Amino acid sequence: EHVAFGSEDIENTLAKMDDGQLDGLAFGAIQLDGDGNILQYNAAEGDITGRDPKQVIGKNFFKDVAPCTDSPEFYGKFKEGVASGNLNTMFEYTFDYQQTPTKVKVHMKKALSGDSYWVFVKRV
Ligand SMILES: *C(=O)/C=C/c1ccc(O)cc1
Repeated sequence: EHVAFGSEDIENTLAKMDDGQLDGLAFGAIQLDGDGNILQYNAAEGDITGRDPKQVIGKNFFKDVAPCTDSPEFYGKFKEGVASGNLNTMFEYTFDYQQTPTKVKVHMKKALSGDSYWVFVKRV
């Protein structure tokens, strides 16, 4: 696919993509419901994090997959922006749960589809 991380209209462009098209992106992409359960998880993300994109669907991102993100600086921003319905935040973060610590840039943005929220990731 031909979509850049951080693009202004990213939520419109990604709405057309099934799992296979999402796997064509240059950056990691996760879709979460408002509780943090994983709805979609692409190949680029699995390459960064080590997780098997097929196995993490249905797991809770904050409680089980990514406890290092269960903090005010990541989960706190997510749950606030879900509550307001206007989630659009970008920040760097380090992933260090049972993995070599890996610093990334994270972009969380509310999707167009109902009860759906994007988490985009690239290496920094
Ligand atoms: C900290 O526990 C981060 C874990 C993590 C981040 C992103 C993923 O896609 C998977 C696990």
